Amino acid sequence: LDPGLQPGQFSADEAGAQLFAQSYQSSAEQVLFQSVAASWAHDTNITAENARRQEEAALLSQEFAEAWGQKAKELYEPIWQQFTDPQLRRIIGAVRTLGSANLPLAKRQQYNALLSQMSRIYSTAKVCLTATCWSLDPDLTNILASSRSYAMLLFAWEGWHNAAGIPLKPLYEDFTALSNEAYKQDGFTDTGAYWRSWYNSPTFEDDLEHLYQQLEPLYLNLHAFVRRALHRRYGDRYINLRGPIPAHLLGDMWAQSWENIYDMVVPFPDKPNLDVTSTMLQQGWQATHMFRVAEEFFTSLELSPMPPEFWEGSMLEKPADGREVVCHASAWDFYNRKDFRIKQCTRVTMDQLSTVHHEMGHIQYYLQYKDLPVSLRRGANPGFHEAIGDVLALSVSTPEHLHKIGLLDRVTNDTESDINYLLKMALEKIAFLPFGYLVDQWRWGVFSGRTPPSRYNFDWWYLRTKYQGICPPVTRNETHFDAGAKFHVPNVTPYIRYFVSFVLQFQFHEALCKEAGYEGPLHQCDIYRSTKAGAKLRKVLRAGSSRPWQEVLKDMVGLDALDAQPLLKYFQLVTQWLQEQNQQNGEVLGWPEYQWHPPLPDNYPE
Ligand SMILES: *[C@@H]1O[C@H](CO[C@@H]2O[C@@H](C)[C@@H](O)[C@@H](O)[C@@H]2O)[C@@H](O[C@@H]2O[C@H](CO)[C@@H](O[C@@H]3O[C@H](CO)[C@@H](O)[C@H](O)[C@@H]3O)[C@H](O)[C@H]2NC(C)=O)[C@H](O)[C@H]1NC(C)=O
Ligand SMILES: CCCC[C@H](N[C@@H](CCc1ccccc1)C(=O)O)C(=O)N[C@@H](Cc1c[nH]c2ccccc12)C(=O)O
Ligand SMILES: *[C@@H]1O[C@H](CO)[C@@H](O[C@@H]2O[C@H](CO)[C@@H](O)[C@H](O)[C@H]2NC(C)=O)[C@H](O)[C@H]1NC(C)=O
Ligand SMILES: *[C@@H]1O[C@H](CO[C@@H]2O[C@@H](C)[C@@H](O)[C@@H](O)[C@@H]2O)[C@@H](O)[C@H](O)[C@H]1NC(C)=O
Ligand SMILES: [Cl-]
Ligand SMILES: [Mg+2]
Ligand SMILES: [Zn+2]
Repeated sequence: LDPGLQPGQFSADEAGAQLFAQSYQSSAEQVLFQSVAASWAHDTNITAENARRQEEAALLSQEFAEAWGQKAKELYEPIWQQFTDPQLRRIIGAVRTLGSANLPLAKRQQYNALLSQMSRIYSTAKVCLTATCWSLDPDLTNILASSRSYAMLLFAWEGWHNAAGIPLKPLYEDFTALSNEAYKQDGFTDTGAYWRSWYNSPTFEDDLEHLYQQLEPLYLNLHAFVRRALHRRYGDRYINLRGPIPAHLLGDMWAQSWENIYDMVVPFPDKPNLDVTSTMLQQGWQATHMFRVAEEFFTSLELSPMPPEFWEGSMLEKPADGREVVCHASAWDFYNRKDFRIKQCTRVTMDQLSTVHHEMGHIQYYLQYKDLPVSLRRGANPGFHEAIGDVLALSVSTPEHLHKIGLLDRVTNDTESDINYLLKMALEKIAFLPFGYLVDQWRWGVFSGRTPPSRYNFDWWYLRTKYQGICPPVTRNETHFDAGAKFHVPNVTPYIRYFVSFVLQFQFHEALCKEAGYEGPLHQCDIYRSTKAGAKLRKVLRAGSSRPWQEVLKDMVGLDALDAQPLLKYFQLVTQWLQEQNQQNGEVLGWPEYQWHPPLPDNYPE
């Protein structure tokens, strides 16, 4: 470790811990920057030489975390929990958590190599037909989204899950063992326990289950309504009106957002078309425009614009040279208080416009708390970070706002239009809830040992059927590793944050609309240009993790806990409507024929 990066000596009292944290921040910013930079060089230009540089940067970070983690223990183990400065208690608590730095050198290198190899496998996988080969983004994504051929959709779904999942399984087994070994030395029973501890709630899993119980009826009714719509297009042979939906027919590779099948379920097509993708294309929208439109919403709230370093450094389009990239959208903080970037293979679609807002929500957070101690530069909890951009997109998606930005010529305020809009939003927000919930249930079982490698896929599809009510369109077995075909698994990114975010964003929305002075239906609110709403939001963003999220939340929404009532209130109209339609259509809610799988096409795969 560079001598300038090594910890000195500090008094074993709170006054010395303050200087300890100051010296830590100075050195930590340099170690974080070089690490994030090396990750950026790889993810924007996947080469072996850049992967090698990234693994060495990870080794340096582990060396740094070991020297400062063990110094923080030696000096402050019996007294840090009693410090008067609460932000300083949080800094020390983070520094003394070594994570992968608890591993011996050899296993550190194994650990860093696995993460690198797993990331490279996921982002370089292809579905070859043998020279012609399709990538996940854009090729397979567009097939899942715009194709209505059961066989073509099946080819892409099966192709992707086989190409990405199968080679990942042996690596994911080794990573899980090393991850658990590392965090067991921090005092956690397994890695999942460490991940859950970020929410500082002894009742976390019970609170999540109680939230999902309130939301499940909404998903069940949407599920039955969409399944009926698919049955009218695909027939009785490929859709079982009392069974799960084949997982490749919902517009998305993971059946996690159903927006792409809106055209098949829109109840009142005579009303304005809320899918403005065709208009964006007709008008000539490009990537940089989508980001400028997103930025302009943020500045309308008196939040910060994107700095020059963002526009000069960001990758907002898939490179057209001979570069392999990680196309999965992401927002980057380089921890130097200057460089902030988004990496996204942006496509001109309505859903991609929301993704742009989601990612810029991260950047805005980074910009607002960049002056806090490096350890406090994160969300109050990870769900907060995932909710910022989505709250703004809830206003952007309103028919009235789409009209203002020239994407919707006719604006109507009638009940039929309300149902159209709320159904479209439900295809995106309600359909996701089961998936956002189940991913880390699977990963928690893997970390705990409940789910050994011999049951990776068995338990994955138990949960997919249990919560989402979908089924694989081809037979699967334990050679397949379908969980690994989802970006966040090989990239080791927790997922429960997204379930928290989809509930939280409606709490934020309700509070910001109240703050803005809006007194109409919650789903028609648009906080555009509300400096008051911006001031309330800014207060959350500038807090970082300096304060417990329960208190940050109460200051914002008046409640110190996640609550599903705002989401239910947002959707009340279409919730009632979907129940009426399903009753009138004699639908069966749920999938009692849980064992059913669709047959294979007669001409498959040829
Ligand atoms: C779309 O339209 C709804 C409904 O509008 C209402 O019903 C129509 C059939 C007409 O009779 C309209 O004249 C009538 O307003 C709008 O929601 C409504 O917004 C108004 C404010 O613009 C609300 O009135 C306020 O209500 C609060 C109490 O909540 C009072 O304190 C205020 O003094 C004021 O009266 C009204 O409650 C609200 N109605 C419902 C059912 O939510 C909606 O704003 C509109 N959408 C857009 C984008 O304009
Ligand atoms: C909308 C943002 C998509 C990209 C995002 N990308 C991640 C980068 C993660 C990362 C961490 C560390 C290192 C590298 C990468 C992010 O920004 O959080 C993402 O993954 N969203 C989720 C859920 C979701 C939100 N809104 C939706 C709307 C519809 C459907 C799903 C979701 C998903 O798509 O599964
Ligand atoms: C992708 O990364 C590689 C490094 O792995 C870059 O290649 C280097 O380019 C510089 C200048 O062009 C040369 O001096 C080095 O010798 C190259 N190294 C290797 C290993 O080839 C490459 O330029 C990067 N590509 C992009 C588009 O940034
Ligand atoms: C796992 O399955 C692989 C692919 O074939 C699968 O099983 C056959 C019977 C068909 O149902 C087909 O649609 C499926 O995709 C096999 O190649 C592989 O041998 C299987 N692995 C084990 C361990 O049996
Ligand atoms: Cl999380
Ligand atoms: Mg779409
Ligand atoms: Zn995010």
